[PDB]
Amino acid sequence: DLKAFSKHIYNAYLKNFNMTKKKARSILTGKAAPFVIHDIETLWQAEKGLVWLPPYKEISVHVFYRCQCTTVETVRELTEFAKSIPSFSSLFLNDQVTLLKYGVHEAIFAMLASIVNKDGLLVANGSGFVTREFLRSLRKPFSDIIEPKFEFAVKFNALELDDSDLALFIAAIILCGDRPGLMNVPRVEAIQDTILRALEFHLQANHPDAQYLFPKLLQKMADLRQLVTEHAQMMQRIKKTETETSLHPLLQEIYKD
Ligand SMILES: CCO[C@H](COc1ccc(C(F)(F)F)cc1)CSc1ccc(OCC(=O)O)c(C)c1
Repeated sequence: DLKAFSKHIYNAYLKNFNMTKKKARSILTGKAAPFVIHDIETLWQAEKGLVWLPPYKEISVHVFYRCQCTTVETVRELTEFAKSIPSFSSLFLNDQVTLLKYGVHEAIFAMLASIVNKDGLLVANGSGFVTREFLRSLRKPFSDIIEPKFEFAVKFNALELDDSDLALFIAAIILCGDRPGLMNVPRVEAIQDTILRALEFHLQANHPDAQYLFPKLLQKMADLRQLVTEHAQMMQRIKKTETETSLHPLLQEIYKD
């Protein structure tokens, strides 16, 4: 009943996300190799065929838009993921939307670490590997909202979670009971309570030697809330100073507050 729960969440995660941390760690290590993107030339080569939108303006903004395309696809998967949780789908549709609105970016940044290492991150289903040196090389606004994700991603991967753990972690992130405008708060805190109790139970079997892992994850959850807050501010500034830069409508609604 409680392991049936974690098993169900683990299947929805497997079923709804094309890139898992298992696949990702296979590619980064070398089981099988992706095409390295580290400057204008290699990005263009990847943009043709090889690896793979508004009109191309500059490099820093071109990456920005690719970030948005990736964000939009993950938001699609996370929506199907949340819906595959029967308890979730039983909330009223407007509560479902409030949960996703304030949850996806936290979840997205949590899952980013699965496809990241100290040197770069996988893109397009793992066919390419954008380097961190390149992303530091971008213009001053756009190179700022990427580096913190690495800093978080490296400290998150230090915990050595696997996909079975992450499925519950993400589910816990989405079913947050203190999201602004939630209609039926107690029902959401109840589901969240089941998820965390399932997560803590699962961490015992899967990580028998992990000292203080569950409380640490809960700390990572709060750290993600802060990363998203800081990420959102840079985005708003980008909206203000980069008046010629676009924002995909779906992302406009999420941040609309
Ligand atoms: C969700 C994955 O997207 C990023 C990965 O970074 C990439 C870097 C380079 C490239 C490519 F080289 F292919 F252009 C793609 C993604 C993670 S960081 C991020 C995430 C979202 C972003 O804006 C959209 C939003 O806030 O909803 C921005 C500006 C950055």
